[PDB]
Amino acid sequence: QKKALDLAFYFDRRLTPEWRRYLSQRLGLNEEQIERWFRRKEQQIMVSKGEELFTGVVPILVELDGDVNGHKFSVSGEGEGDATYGKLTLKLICTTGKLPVPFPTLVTTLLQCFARYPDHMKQHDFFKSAMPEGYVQERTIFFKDDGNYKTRAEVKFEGDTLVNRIELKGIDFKEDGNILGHKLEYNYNSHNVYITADKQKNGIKANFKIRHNIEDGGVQLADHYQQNTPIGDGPVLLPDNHYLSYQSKLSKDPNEKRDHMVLLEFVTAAG
Amino acid sequence: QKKALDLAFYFDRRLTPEWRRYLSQRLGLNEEQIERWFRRKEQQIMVSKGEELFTGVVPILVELDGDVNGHKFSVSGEGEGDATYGKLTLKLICTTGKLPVPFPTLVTTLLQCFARYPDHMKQHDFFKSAMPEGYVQERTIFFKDDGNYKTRAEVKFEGDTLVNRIELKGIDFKEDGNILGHKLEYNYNSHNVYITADKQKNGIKANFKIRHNIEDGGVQLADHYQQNTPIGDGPVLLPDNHYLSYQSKLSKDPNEKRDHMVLLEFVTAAGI
Repeated sequence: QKKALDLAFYFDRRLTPEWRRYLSQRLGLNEEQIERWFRRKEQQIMVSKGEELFTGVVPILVELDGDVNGHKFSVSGEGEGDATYGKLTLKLICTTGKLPVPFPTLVTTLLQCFARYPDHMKQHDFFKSAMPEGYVQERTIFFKDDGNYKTRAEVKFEGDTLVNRIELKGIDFKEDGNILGHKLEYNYNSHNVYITADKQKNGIKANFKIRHNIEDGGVQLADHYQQNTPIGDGPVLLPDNHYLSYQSKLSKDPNEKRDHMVLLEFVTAAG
Repeated sequence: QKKALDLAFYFDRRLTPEWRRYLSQRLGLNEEQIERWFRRKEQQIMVSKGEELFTGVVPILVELDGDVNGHKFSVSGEGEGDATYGKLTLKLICTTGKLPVPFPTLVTTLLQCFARYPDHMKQHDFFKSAMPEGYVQERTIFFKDDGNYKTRAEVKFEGDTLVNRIELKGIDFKEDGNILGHKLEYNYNSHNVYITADKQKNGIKANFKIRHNIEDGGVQLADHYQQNTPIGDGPVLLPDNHYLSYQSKLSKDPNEKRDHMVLLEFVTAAGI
């Protein structure tokens, strides 16, 4: 009755059919009850681990390799994430010269592991649970009446640092359109992103529309379709339906002559 | 000093490169040290885990399904291991009438997890570390101037019962030879079996000779070649070189009508 369950867990958390049956017949407890106890303890540990890895300020490195209608560019970033306050701070610099797209179209692409999940729903935070091996984030971004972005991001710890390498491809863009023609305002609205579980891929998915302000009136729609998949083998947290509430501020560094964006975001989960 | 490792280990026992590199930088320790610390932990745990799983008296079920030279036969048995005393006791009945080989030629085939490892050697006990998922035990047995056995067995827990399930194939056997002709004494010689790690297969191997007494004089050699491989994905204990000392007593159950063998083995690990 209990007690030995702790010991069993300490010995071996790989609840295989054989380990389950063994513990069943050996404790009188039935298999489902053992399954439930194990999954429960696993969750609590998954929660405590994520809290540990994301306590305090976490240094961030970002590398984005881009190609939009053959126009190639690189963007590198650094800054920090403070999940306690749902705070993400980044300075992103285009290193190849002039960014051929407007920076706000890259805002969604440029680390949801930094969201502030309230205590009562920390067991729904997939993004942290994937650490340190990380997760792959893929998105397709459809700009209405214009082309599309496809992105592939790999978010993981490399040592003490949270790293994000991204590859981006954009095709079918209008050279005189809102994107390649630089007709979008340098600002950002608040949005809610709805997260659901992607169980057949052991992760999560989301879709959401960003509204970009066209200069002197009008909106450029950007329709986002997103999928996240764990990279490693460990257990992860699969969330019930919830959402992330975003605020973003875009600014500049007065001393940085290179084409760049300063990004501040606050992210809080549906609690 | 650093109880961080313990907490890290509590959190996540899968020391991937990412987990390793992370823990290294956050704690300021080198990757090797962490690898080492985690390894020493897992070993202590496997040792404790084995002890718990074999602590008092464990029931055993054996089921053998065999065909030597067309002659198909079934042996089934039960008993109990008491690894604390290195002891094993089985009553093995041939469920299909009469056995077409001598029971002594099946002794090695018909549970090395019930060996007694002395405390200073328990980290070398592969057989227990593989439980409860178990291991596959394969052997070829060459009977000099005669046929050969080929065996594959699975030794795994099913509930709290240790189970040995075996397939046996014997070919090229002389019809009036020592085996099919039934010319072997009903007894068994004591000796040592030398274990080595088989790192490639994540398990162990051993070869050894059994000398079976031919009736009225002489000896029938049975050269054993053996390999064991985990069934599960869990970690296992890979031993340094050592041996198991065997003593076997074959007997009969007076009130038992069926063609059978009562086997009792004492098994103790040694070397260092």
